[PDB]
Amino acid sequence: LLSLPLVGSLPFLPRHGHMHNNFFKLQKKYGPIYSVRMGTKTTVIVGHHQLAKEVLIKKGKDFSGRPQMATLDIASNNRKGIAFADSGAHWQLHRRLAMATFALFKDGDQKLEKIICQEISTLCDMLATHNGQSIDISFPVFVAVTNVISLICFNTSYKNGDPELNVIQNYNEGIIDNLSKDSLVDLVPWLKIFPNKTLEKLKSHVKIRNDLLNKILENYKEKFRSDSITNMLDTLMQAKMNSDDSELLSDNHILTTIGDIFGAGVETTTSVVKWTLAFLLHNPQVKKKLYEEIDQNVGFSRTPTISDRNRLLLLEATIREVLRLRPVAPMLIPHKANVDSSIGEFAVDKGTEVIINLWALHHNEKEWHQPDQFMPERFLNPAGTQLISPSVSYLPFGAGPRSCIGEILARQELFLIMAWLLQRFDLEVPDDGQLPSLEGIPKVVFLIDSFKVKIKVRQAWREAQA
Ligand code: HEM
Ligand SMILES: C[C@]12CCC(=O)C=C1CC[C@@H]1[C@@H]2CC[C@]2(C)C(c3cccnc3)=CC[C@@H]12
Repeated sequence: LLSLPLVGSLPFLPRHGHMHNNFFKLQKKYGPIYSVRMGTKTTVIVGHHQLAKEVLIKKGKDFSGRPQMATLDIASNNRKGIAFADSGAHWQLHRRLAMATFALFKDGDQKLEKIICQEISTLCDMLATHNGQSIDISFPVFVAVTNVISLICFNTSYKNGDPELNVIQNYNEGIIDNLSKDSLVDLVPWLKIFPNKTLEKLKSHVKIRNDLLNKILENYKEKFRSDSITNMLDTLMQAKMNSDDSELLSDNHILTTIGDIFGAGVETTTSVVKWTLAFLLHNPQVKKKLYEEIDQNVGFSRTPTISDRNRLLLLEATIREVLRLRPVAPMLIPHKANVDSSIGEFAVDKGTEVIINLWALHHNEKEWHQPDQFMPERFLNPAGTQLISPSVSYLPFGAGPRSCIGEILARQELFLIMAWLLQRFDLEVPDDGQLPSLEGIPKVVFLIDSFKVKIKVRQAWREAQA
């Protein structure tokens, strides 16, 4: 009896479980590096820190490309910007000038710590109004970080109640929802197989994004002066002015680079904040030790600062642990081989897609003690006095040419937001008793389901107000 002709084979079902965990579970059968082919495309998935550090860092330049996808073309205005732009002159110039802009907040009256705390102060005033009520804190945080990144990009902020904030939220959500059905890695290209309206819907939200930032740019060409460079749009048009490189710095190149910075600065930081609160609702013991730590190292005399990370070490460890258990990009952003090369002595051809399964690195049982569990302690020494790097299999912000350029801002935003909130607010399960689901929702970012938290002004903070 004969065996059937096989014209197709996939190791696991499409749309069943998170794909970063489906690739991870496949390592027990096929090892830490394997490939999948779909038509002409071959994709390599890497799930061990050694091979990952080879792709990102040792041969970083060889694998610094980004694959072309119809959906990412639209959000990037055909691969301009930074994150979805391929390797080459465009990407390298704008990333540098984007990273050069962050240097401008070293110290002064426009210090990054001072810009963060200015918006956090308004945030906590708005949250204090909800004393005794259960709310979704997504939007208040969204406003806070949106103003920070808009200050870094334009030296402008939005006043309370500005409708543009709700317009931005609407398109942010619309773009994320249509950029990918689940994570960016789609095994099967469903979008070109059946009639859908995903590209059309995505174009609609991106047009609103582009139109909104185009108007801002135009208005700013009258305000720009070469003698004053204080934000990222100043930095980039300074470059355009100076090259008089020119093709690289058109208005749509400048707009798209801002769009990447605007989008990343809001959606990542807002997301990690919600994740941390969700974990603290699930672990009151860890939550209480954070209250005890901050009362003993900062008290209520003053508000937190960036220097307090030297003594708020359980807080810094808690943030580290969320970025491990629930990485913002559990499979980073897809990489591509820019030239013929090798991974683990295995051949990888030019143009091949390469994906680092950061989820596999952060949940490897040989590199981590009980990787399923939430344990900020793992990042602290046994006496709780010094922070440690317990594992070399940890790259929350990537590494190499494609590493994250907003890491510094992110770690400051995350540390200061949770410090100010823990100082001032009790953060408890709502009256219904529902705890947030920690399963997550994989999109281009690893999001959490909306949830509510009962927020109360702490008594110890009040009593210090006399
Ligand atoms: C917890 C906060 C954040 C995390 C965990 C995070 C993590 C990452 C990771 C893992 C990557 C990709 C690495 C790779 O593709 O190989 C990335 C890319 C990037 N991140 Fe972040 N990020 C965060 C916040 C931010 C912020 C606030 C910005 C502000 C601009 C930012 C800007 C970027 C950009 C521009 C890229 C693309 C880099 C490139 O393609 O060259 N990120 N992020
Ligand atoms: C999709 C996105 C959000 C919605 C929006 O309205 C505008 C866009 C375009 C720019 C996108 C952004 C989301 C995050 C992106 C993908 C990314 C990233 C990913 C994970 C950690 N840090 C950074 C770099 C560029 C960013």
